[PDB]
Amino acid sequence: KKNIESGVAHIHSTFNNTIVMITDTHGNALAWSSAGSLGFKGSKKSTPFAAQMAAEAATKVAMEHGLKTVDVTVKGPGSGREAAIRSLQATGLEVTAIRDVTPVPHNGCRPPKRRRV
RNA sequence: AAACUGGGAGACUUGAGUGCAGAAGAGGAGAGUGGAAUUCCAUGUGUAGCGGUGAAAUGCGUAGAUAUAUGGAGGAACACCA
Repeated sequence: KKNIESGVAHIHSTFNNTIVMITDTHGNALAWSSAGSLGFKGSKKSTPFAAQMAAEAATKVAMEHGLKTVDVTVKGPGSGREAAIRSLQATGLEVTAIRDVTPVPHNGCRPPKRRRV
C-alpha cells in the first residue's frame, strides 16, 4: 500500500535494549520492531543478534509494501548499532546514508547520582 | 667625653608616591540578548510493549505508551575554544 519505495531507518540502541523503526521520507511510521518483541528477556536484549533479528522483522514488513531507498540515523550510544545495519542491507534494502544523531547538551541539565556498586 | 641611639636647625635621591607614553586580563555591579539539550503540552503516523538489574520486581501502557515528525511553554547551566 502507498508503494512508497523510499524512507529512512531510525535506530535507537541503549545499553539494555534496541529499537529499529523504519518510516518513510517524512514522519509517519510503517514498520517497527525491538528485541523485546522477539520473546527475548532481560540481559539478552542488548546483544547484537537481537538487533539482527529485529532489523530483519522490520525490513521483511517494510518491503512488503515496496521499499528500496533508505537512510540510517543512529541515536542511542549502545553496541549493536552496526549489526542492525548489516541486517538492514543483507535482507534486501538499499542503504545509502549513515548519520549519527546523538543529543549533546551544551552543558544545560544536571545528571543523576553516581552509583556506588 | 662626644662614636652610637634620642632632641633642634638645615641639605640630598637610591626607598615611597606623582606626572607623561604604552600593554594584558573568566576582577566587580547593572541592564538586555543567543543556541544545544531535558521536561510538559498540542497535532499527524503508528502497533504491543517500554523501562530497569549482578537477576528480578515496583512503575508507565490498548482512555493507545515507547518511537517518530512539526509547533509552543517555562526554568536552569553555558559543548568546542581550554
